[PDB]
Amino acid sequence: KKKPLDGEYFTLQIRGRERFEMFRELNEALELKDAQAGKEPG
Amino acid sequence: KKKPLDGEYFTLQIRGRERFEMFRELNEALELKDAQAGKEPG
Amino acid sequence: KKKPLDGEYFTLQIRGRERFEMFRELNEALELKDAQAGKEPG
Amino acid sequence: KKKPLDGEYFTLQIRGRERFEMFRELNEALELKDAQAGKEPG
Repeated sequence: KKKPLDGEYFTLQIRGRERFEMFRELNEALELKDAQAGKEPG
Repeated sequence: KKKPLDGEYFTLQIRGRERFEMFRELNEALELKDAQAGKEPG
Repeated sequence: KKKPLDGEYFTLQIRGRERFEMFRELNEALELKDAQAGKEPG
Repeated sequence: KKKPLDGEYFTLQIRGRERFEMFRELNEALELKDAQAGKEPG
Protein backbone atom coordinates (compact mmCIF):
# COMPACT_ATOMS: atom_id res chain seq x y z
CA LYS A 1 0.00 0.00 0.00
CA LYS A 2 3.06 2.29 0.56
CA LYS A 3 0.39 4.83 1.72
CA PRO A 4 0.67 8.62 1.58
CA LEU A 5 1.73 10.11 4.91
CA ASP A 6 -1.33 9.78 7.18
CA GLY A 7 -2.06 12.75 9.42
CA GLU A 8 0.48 12.74 12.24
CA TYR A 9 -1.07 10.73 15.08
CA PHE A 10 -1.15 12.13 18.62
CA THR A 11 -2.02 10.38 21.89
CA LEU A 12 -4.26 12.05 24.47
CA GLN A 13 -4.98 11.11 28.08
CA ILE A 14 -8.74 11.19 28.80
CA ARG A 15 -9.96 11.06 32.40
CA GLY A 16 -13.16 9.10 33.13
CA ARG A 17 -13.88 5.86 31.27
CA GLU A 18 -17.29 7.25 30.26
CA ARG A 19 -15.59 10.27 28.68
CA PHE A 20 -13.23 7.92 26.81
CA GLU A 21 -16.11 6.04 25.17
CA MET A 22 -17.62 9.41 24.27
CA PHE A 23 -14.34 10.74 22.84
CA ARG A 24 -13.81 7.44 20.99
CA GLU A 25 -17.20 7.82 19.28
CA LEU A 26 -16.32 11.35 18.16
CA ASN A 27 -12.91 10.04 17.07
CA GLU A 28 -14.31 7.12 15.06
CA ALA A 29 -17.09 9.36 13.76
CA LEU A 30 -14.58 11.84 12.31
CA GLU A 31 -12.44 8.99 10.93
CA LEU A 32 -15.50 7.57 9.16
CA LYS A 33 -16.19 10.90 7.44
CA ASP A 34 -12.50 11.11 6.56
CA ALA A 35 -12.70 7.72 4.84
CA GLN A 36 -15.55 9.05 2.67
CA ALA A 37 -13.80 12.42 2.32
CA GLY A 38 -10.96 10.42 0.77
CA LYS A 39 -13.49 9.81 -2.02
CA GLU A 40 -12.47 11.33 -5.35
CA PRO A 41 -14.39 14.47 -6.38
CA GLY A 42 -17.47 13.65 -8.51
CA LYS B 1 -2.67 14.80 49.08
CA LYS B 2 -3.28 10.98 49.11
CA LYS B 3 -6.10 11.85 46.62
CA PRO B 4 -9.29 9.88 46.06
CA LEU B 5 -9.06 7.59 43.04
CA ASP B 6 -9.19 9.90 40.00
CA GLY B 7 -11.27 8.67 37.07
CA GLU B 8 -9.35 5.92 35.33
CA TYR B 9 -7.26 7.59 32.63
CA PHE B 10 -7.31 6.28 29.05
CA THR B 11 -5.04 7.16 26.12
CA LEU B 12 -6.47 7.77 22.65
CA GLN B 13 -4.74 8.07 19.29
CA ILE B 14 -6.01 11.13 17.35
CA ARG B 15 -5.16 11.49 13.66
CA GLY B 16 -4.46 15.00 12.33
CA ARG B 17 -2.57 17.52 14.47
CA GLU B 18 -5.41 20.01 13.97
CA ARG B 19 -7.89 17.48 15.37
CA PHE B 20 -5.59 16.92 18.37
CA GLU B 21 -5.62 20.62 19.29
CA MET B 22 -9.40 20.54 18.91
CA PHE B 23 -9.77 17.39 21.04
CA ARG B 24 -7.35 18.86 23.62
CA GLU B 25 -9.55 21.95 23.98
CA LEU B 26 -12.62 19.79 24.56
CA ASN B 27 -10.55 17.69 26.97
CA GLU B 28 -9.25 20.66 28.96
CA ALA B 29 -12.69 22.29 28.76
CA LEU B 30 -14.33 19.27 30.42
CA GLU B 31 -11.52 19.04 33.00
CA LEU B 32 -12.07 22.71 33.90
CA LYS B 33 -15.78 22.11 34.55
CA ASP B 34 -14.83 19.02 36.55
CA ALA B 35 -12.57 21.13 38.77
CA GLN B 36 -15.54 23.41 39.54
CA ALA B 37 -17.88 20.41 39.74
CA GLY B 38 -15.58 19.22 42.53
CA LYS B 39 -16.96 22.26 44.37
CA GLU B 40 -19.00 21.36 47.46
CA PRO B 41 -22.79 21.77 47.11
CA GLY B 42 -23.97 25.25 48.21
CA LYS C 1 -41.61 6.74 3.84
CA LYS C 2 -43.90 7.09 6.93
CA LYS C 3 -40.59 6.81 8.88
CA PRO C 4 -40.16 5.48 12.41
CA LEU C 5 -39.97 8.27 14.99
CA ASP C 6 -36.55 9.88 14.49
CA GLY C 7 -34.68 10.83 17.65
CA GLU C 8 -36.32 13.93 19.09
CA TYR C 9 -34.49 16.91 17.60
CA PHE C 10 -33.20 19.71 19.84
CA THR C 11 -31.84 23.14 18.89
CA LEU C 12 -28.71 24.54 20.55
CA GLN C 13 -27.25 28.04 20.48
CA ILE C 14 -23.49 27.94 19.74
CA ARG C 15 -21.40 31.07 20.28
CA GLY C 16 -18.56 31.77 17.82
CA ARG C 17 -19.00 30.99 14.13
CA GLU C 18 -15.79 28.93 14.22
CA ARG C 19 -17.23 26.80 17.03
CA PHE C 20 -20.42 26.31 14.98
CA GLU C 21 -18.50 24.86 12.03
CA MET C 22 -16.67 22.62 14.49
CA PHE C 23 -19.88 21.50 16.20
CA ARG C 24 -21.52 20.98 12.79
CA GLU C 25 -18.70 18.62 11.76
CA LEU C 26 -19.15 16.59 14.95
CA ASN C 27 -22.92 16.68 14.35
CA GLU C 28 -22.70 15.51 10.74
CA ALA C 29 -19.98 13.03 11.71
CA LEU C 30 -22.27 11.37 14.27
CA GLU C 31 -25.21 11.45 11.83
CA LEU C 32 -23.07 9.68 9.21
CA LYS C 33 -22.23 6.86 11.63
CA ASP C 34 -25.91 6.70 12.57
CA ALA C 35 -26.84 6.19 8.91
CA GLN C 36 -24.47 3.19 8.79
CA ALA C 37 -25.57 2.09 12.27
CA GLY C 38 -29.05 1.88 10.76
CA LYS C 39 -27.52 -0.99 8.75
CA GLU C 40 -29.08 -4.38 9.51
CA PRO C 41 -26.94 -6.74 11.62
CA GLY C 42 -24.76 -9.02 9.45
CA LYS D 1 -23.14 46.67 30.23
CA LYS D 2 -23.28 47.84 26.56
CA LYS D 3 -21.12 44.71 25.93
CA PRO D 4 -18.63 44.22 23.10
CA LEU D 5 -20.09 42.23 20.22
CA ASP D 6 -20.34 38.63 21.49
CA GLY D 7 -19.38 35.93 19.01
CA GLU D 8 -22.20 35.60 16.49
CA TYR D 9 -24.56 32.96 17.85
CA PHE D 10 -25.73 30.07 15.64
CA THR D 11 -28.48 27.51 16.25
CA LEU D 12 -27.93 23.83 15.49
CA GLN D 13 -30.40 20.96 15.31
CA ILE D 14 -29.13 17.92 17.26
CA ARG D 15 -30.84 14.55 16.82
CA GLY D 16 -31.18 12.29 19.88
CA ARG D 17 -31.92 13.81 23.30
CA GLU D 18 -28.88 11.98 24.71
CA ARG D 19 -26.66 13.63 22.09
CA PHE D 20 -28.14 17.02 23.01
CA GLU D 21 -27.15 16.66 26.67
CA MET D 22 -23.70 15.60 25.49
CA PHE D 23 -23.39 18.54 23.07
CA ARG D 24 -24.71 20.90 25.77
CA GLU D 25 -21.94 19.79 28.15
CA LEU D 26 -19.30 20.45 25.49
CA ASN D 27 -21.02 23.77 24.76
CA GLU D 28 -21.14 24.88 28.40
CA ALA D 29 -17.64 23.49 28.93
CA LEU D 30 -16.23 25.70 26.16
CA GLU D 31 -18.23 28.70 27.40
CA LEU D 32 -16.78 28.22 30.89
CA LYS D 33 -13.22 28.30 29.53
CA ASP D 34 -14.17 31.35 27.47
CA ALA D 35 -15.31 33.15 30.64
CA GLN D 36 -11.86 32.53 32.17
CA ALA D 37 -10.17 33.26 28.83
CA GLY D 38 -11.83 36.67 29.10
CA LYS D 39 -9.45 37.10 32.05
CA GLU D 40 -6.87 39.86 31.53
CA PRO D 41 -3.31 38.67 30.80
CA GLY D 42 -1.24 38.31 34.00
